Amino acid sequence: YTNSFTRGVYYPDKVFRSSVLHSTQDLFLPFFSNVTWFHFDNPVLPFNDGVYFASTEKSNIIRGWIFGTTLDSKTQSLLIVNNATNVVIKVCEFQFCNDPFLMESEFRVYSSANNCTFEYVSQPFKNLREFVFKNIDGYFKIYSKHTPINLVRDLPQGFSALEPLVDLPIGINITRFQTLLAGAAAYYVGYLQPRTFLLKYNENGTITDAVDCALDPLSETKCTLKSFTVEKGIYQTSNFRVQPTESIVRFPNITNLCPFGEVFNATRFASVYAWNRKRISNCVADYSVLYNSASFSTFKCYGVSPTKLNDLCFTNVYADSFVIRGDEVRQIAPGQTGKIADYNYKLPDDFTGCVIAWNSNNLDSKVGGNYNYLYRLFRKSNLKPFERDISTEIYQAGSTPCNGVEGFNCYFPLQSYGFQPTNGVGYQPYRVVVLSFATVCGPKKSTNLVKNKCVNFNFNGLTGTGVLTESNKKFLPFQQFGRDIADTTDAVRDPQTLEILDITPCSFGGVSVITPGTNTSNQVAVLYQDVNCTEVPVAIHADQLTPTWRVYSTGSNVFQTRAGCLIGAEHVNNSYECDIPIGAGICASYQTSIIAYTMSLGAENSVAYSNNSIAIPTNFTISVTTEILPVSMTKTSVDCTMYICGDSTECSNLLLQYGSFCTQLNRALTGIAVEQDKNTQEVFAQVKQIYKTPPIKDFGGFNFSQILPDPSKPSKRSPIEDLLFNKVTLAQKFNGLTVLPPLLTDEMIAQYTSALLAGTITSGWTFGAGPALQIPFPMQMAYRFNGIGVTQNVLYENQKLIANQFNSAIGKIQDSLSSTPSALGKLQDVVNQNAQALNTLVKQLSSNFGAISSVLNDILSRLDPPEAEVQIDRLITGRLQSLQTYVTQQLIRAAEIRASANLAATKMSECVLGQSKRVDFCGKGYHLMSFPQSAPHGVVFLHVTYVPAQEKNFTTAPAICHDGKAHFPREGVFVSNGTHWFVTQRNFYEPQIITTDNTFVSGNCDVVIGIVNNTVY
Amino acid sequence: KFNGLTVLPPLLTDEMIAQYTSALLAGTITSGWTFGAGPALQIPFPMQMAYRFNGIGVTQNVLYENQKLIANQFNSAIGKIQDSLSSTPSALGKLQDVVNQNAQALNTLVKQLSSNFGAISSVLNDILSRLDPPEAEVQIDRLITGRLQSLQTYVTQQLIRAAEIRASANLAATKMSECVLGQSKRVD
Amino acid sequence: DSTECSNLLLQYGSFCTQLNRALTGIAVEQDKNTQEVFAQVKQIYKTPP
Amino acid sequence: SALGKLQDVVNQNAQALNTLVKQLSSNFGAISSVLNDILSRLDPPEAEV
Ligand SMILES: *[C@@H]1O[C@H](CO)[C@@H](O[C@@H]2O[C@H](CO)[C@@H](O)[C@H](O)[C@H]2NC(C)=O)[C@H](O)[C@H]1NC(C)=O
Ligand SMILES: *[C@@H]1O[C@H](CO)[C@@H](O[C@@H]2O[C@H](CO)[C@@H](O)[C@H](O)[C@H]2NC(C)=O)[C@H](O)[C@H]1NC(C)=O
Ligand SMILES: *[C@@H]1O[C@H](CO)[C@@H](O)[C@H](O)[C@H]1NC(C)=O
Ligand SMILES: *[C@@H]1O[C@H](CO)[C@@H](O)[C@H](O)[C@H]1NC(C)=O
Ligand SMILES: *[C@@H]1O[C@H](CO)[C@@H](O)[C@H](O)[C@H]1NC(C)=O
Ligand SMILES: *[C@@H]1O[C@H](CO)[C@@H](O)[C@H](O)[C@H]1NC(C)=O
Ligand SMILES: *[C@@H]1O[C@H](CO)[C@@H](O)[C@H](O)[C@H]1NC(C)=O
Repeated sequence: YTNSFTRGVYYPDKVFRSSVLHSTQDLFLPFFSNVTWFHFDNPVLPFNDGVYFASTEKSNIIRGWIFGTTLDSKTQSLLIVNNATNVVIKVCEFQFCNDPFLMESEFRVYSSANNCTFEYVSQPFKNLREFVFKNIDGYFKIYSKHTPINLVRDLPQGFSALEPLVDLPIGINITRFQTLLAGAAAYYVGYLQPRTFLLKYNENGTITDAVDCALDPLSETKCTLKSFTVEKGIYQTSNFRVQPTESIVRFPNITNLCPFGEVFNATRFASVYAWNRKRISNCVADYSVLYNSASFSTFKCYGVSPTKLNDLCFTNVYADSFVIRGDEVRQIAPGQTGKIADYNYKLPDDFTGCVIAWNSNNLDSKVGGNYNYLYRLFRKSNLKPFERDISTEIYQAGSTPCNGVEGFNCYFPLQSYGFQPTNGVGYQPYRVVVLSFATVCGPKKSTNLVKNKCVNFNFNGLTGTGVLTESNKKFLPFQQFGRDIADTTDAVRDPQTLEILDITPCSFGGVSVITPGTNTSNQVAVLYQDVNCTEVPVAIHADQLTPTWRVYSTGSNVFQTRAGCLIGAEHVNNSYECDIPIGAGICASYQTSIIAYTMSLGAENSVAYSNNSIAIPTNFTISVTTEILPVSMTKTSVDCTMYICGDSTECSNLLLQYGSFCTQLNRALTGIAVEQDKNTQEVFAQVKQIYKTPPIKDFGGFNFSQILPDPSKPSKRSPIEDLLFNKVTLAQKFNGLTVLPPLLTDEMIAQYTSALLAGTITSGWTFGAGPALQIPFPMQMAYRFNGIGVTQNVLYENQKLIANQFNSAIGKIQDSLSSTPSALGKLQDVVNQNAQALNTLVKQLSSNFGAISSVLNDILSRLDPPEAEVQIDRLITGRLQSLQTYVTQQLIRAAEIRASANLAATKMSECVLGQSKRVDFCGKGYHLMSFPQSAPHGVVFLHVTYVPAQEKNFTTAPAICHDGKAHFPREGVFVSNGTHWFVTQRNFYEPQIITTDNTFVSGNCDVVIGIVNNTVY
Repeated sequence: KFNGLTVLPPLLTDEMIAQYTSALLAGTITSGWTFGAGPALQIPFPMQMAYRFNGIGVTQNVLYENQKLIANQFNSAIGKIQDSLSSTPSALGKLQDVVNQNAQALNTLVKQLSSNFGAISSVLNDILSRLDPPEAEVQIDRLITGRLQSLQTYVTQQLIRAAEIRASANLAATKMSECVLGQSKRVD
Repeated sequence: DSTECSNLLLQYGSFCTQLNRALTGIAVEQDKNTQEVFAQVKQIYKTPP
Repeated sequence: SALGKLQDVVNQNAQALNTLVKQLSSNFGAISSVLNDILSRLDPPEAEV
């Protein structure tokens, strides 16, 4: 017994495909399944819907195969044998052998050749010979391939596909298969099972990889995502249900047979105008004998299939019978017009019964005419359904009013049928009876009722699944059923014992798979949603999962969360920042095993609060941060008529009847294209002049070489822009889909951003509110320092340090972008989502929508107009909904880029053209300046900010009393180092002596709380 | 319930949100506006109030000389919030109006399973028990086309309604950065 | 629990793999909304006793 | 062209209402657009389809 080692794939069809990850749903060999092994023995082996036959030998031993269904001297089977130079195929009838064999020449396996049909003599641990057979669809297909092997252990790794060789159009059955060689040579036999695969075609068109969909959960995630590598995260794979155990059927006792014979075998029948009706109730009727009782001339009945009539229960059977004249039968049907249909007997359109008719010439044929049967003639109005008219008085039809007489304008209402034995079948009589459709039930049984397992039921007429537990919802002494909110079927009353149960369907849920990533490892964990996994292990959750899934459905580690229960992960106590979310504050990660824990919000910190304590920084740092925002998306135009008709003159005219649904889509698609140019203009084109940086570079030690354009490259783009362009690359033709080019190129956006940079460097904030006025850069930095509350002499005394920090900060952005390939993620999602929407709109053109074919050429050139409009119209309905869905989703998605484009316009005006005083709008810390950069479909902002450091604690007081007066600071605070008092600014430590010019006086020192004593110079 | 309708739990529970709010309150009480830009620096509360008075153009001797009055006014002002929230139950009308709209859309989806668009019945176990296979496919195809339209209208309105909530969440995050982590000079 | 359904529904294309992707996107979005409002302080602070 | 923005709101809200009324004069794959000729030329059982 040896399992499969990834072997046994073939080419399902003769169609060439390259570089496509196609999916198939054909019979295949399940992966990792054991096969039988044989080696001087060769017994019988059943065929059983497929074979993976393979024999390995270094010498020519295997000769041929013989098949069959019964292996007798009567059965038809093949006699495939191999000659010295040719091959022989013969599927005929011959003589079988109890122990056939085949050592130079042996002839003891056959002695008959009678009734032979097909002959097809044609060309034909060291070597593997693997063959695959199958018999289906009135055909028998043979596939094979061979390859040398250098191994002495077993079948090697990898696989190679199989190709067709021949075909044999035959109709036969086969239930046995035995080989015949020349101690016996080894070989294997495996069977085939329906499955679903996913194969890969290389460039040349050869299958080199395939995966299953029911082996392990990771394979299911691969199938759902349609790829061969899955990244980190949690994915939703499939659903989950329970299967029932058995069925219960319960019918009333009722033991008596319906009076069918007295209705069908009545000697005397009434008239059509005075049809008699008979009521049937509380009986058991078998309709099988009803059809077989006699040969009826017409049984075509509506609403119920006659085969299923034996398994339905009704409330009443209103039978009625009458007699008409020959061809008048055609009026006995709903929606018909005629004398019988109008003035005699009307069938309502909601009729749900059956009609049975037959002739009997040898029952009512008298010579000279049978005048006992009469039928109504000209009347006033139309008879309502199921209404009988019994009046036979003379009716007046004319202007002259007559009273009780006849003659002119007054005639006897009825008329005598001319039933004569020599009359034609058109005027011959006819016998008909109509059945119109709990009391009447058919034959059945009654199995004892179960109480704790969810099973099928057929209580009275309702079919369904669910559990049956006792119900304590008191019923009134006459009710039968019960229904809860939203009209859901519920508690039912048992016909045998007066009892009320409950109905609740078997449990269902959803399955998700957590994967660390195939690049790292392979093991996975599985989560069942909103299910208390007390039923999963064995006896309940076995409907679609192979036994390999059992280890992932039960085991040693099972942990119950609020989102369900997790199988395959262990529970720890300590908590970290979490990576993969699950829900209810539980996350999972990889520790190399899978770890599930609780989230941690952050670290701990207790600020030392006191009545008279303060903290003031003594140093600072300069920081730079990034920010990415999208501005625009790709223009797309789709042609109306080309998509749904495809250059067919027989389709265009059938579309004009629908109206203006076709020209209302192009306008909507043009609106977005118009908007995604104003989006860019609002953001980048807001300076009216082009500025240039001076040739020399003396900016006080600051170095702007990494954001300014370079003259040693044709692109005229900054190195940061080069990296951004190379990181992200800037949906097929045919079928009337086009892409329009943007109005502004990239070499123009580069010019705009260079102009903005030159303006902010050489002028400041002046060029955005009038004419541009020049100013040296360190003076501008002094002005910007004064805007956050720090005096300007701080900058001038620490110029070199600030310049060095600025230069070092800008040199780490390149690394922080080129070392993290997941940084420009916001701009990749807009590109990815647009391609997915356009990829589905082209796959929807290969769908039938309920038609013979999905191509308009085959339908047209296989049929004529009057019955081709029905098939075409069913394709213009489904192909128009696919376009309506696409346009609506794009209108919503474009309202999200407009919101992001409008925000980017605010940032450029308030962060690049000025200094902002709001918080977190323009980065962390205190804002100093900002610089713009260009992206393929967006913008990038680099912010420069101010952050304190190196704090120290002092002692403070709100005021000072001296000579009976209270002294207050002008702009500062009062601090002490333990012996002396000073005055300093709030964002930087720089002590000074308290005097008059930095202090104002108001009031005496007997009101404020916390005043201290000191001296003022 | 049932019929393929599930509700998933949020990632953050209520306790964690309570901890976040408590941390923000502690930071704003014991440290001022400093912790929103760097390391937290302590400062006594009346001095923080004196700082905040300077931002609106009032000199700081006004606060110190009337501390016991501002304290009483602040304490009395908060105590009236409970008496106004407890009464007038229509105060939280912006939060009930979003719970109702979602639940009014799940009812119309389930209630539409009781329609029988141009067919014999509304339940699929009766057209499959009273009819032959070749005929019981025109009736089944009519029910499918109606249930797909009902499930398509539901998704479109959820997309439009979701875009409206994202606008409010983007506004609230601005008020937390600008009116809680610092002082604001914008009007209203 | 009806196979005639699953055999008849396949002919309409992919009109409920598109409906199961919009709702997941909506559900995922109502987690950045809560994170963008409350989670903006790194540490946890405690009021003095 | 000074008051361009406000004029486009009026025009868009009037083009849409015109298209809706004009769509009442299309067959959609039937014999006639008016209901009083469908009934007055066909009998009910197949006039309903
Ligand atoms: C203020 O911080 C700066 C850091 O930005 C300090 O400058 C560094 O000083 C160390 C000496 O201890 C040098 O090794 C570094 O090279 C300096 N940094 C740079 C960028 O040159 C500065 O000394 C600090 N000042 C005080 C008073 O502590
Ligand atoms: C607190 O600061 C005062 C500043 O006035 C320090 O007092 C001076 O300390 C220097 C250092 O020896 C002396 O030369 C001066 O004579 C002191 N007085 C003045 C008026 O400058 C004081 O030492 C500091 N206290 C501590 C603990 O460092
Ligand atoms: C009428 O009589 C015949 C006699 O052979 C019988 O076979 C048939 O079943 C009877 N009809 C009914 C409806 O039972
Ligand atoms: C048959 O009659 C008995 C008598 O009480 C009772 O069980 C019930 O009415 C009938 N059984 C059924 C309907 O299964
Ligand atoms: C400062 O606060 C502390 C804390 O209780 C206490 O000594 C007193 O309330 C205040 N002291 C002075 C001198 O104001
Ligand atoms: C600015 O930095 C770049 C990158 O290190 C360097 O090549 C250039 O020489 C610097 N500028 C000056 C004026 O040295
Ligand atoms: C300041 O000096 C006055 C005058 O003696 C005294 O009354 C007051 O208590 C002193 N204040 C402090 C804080 O020592």
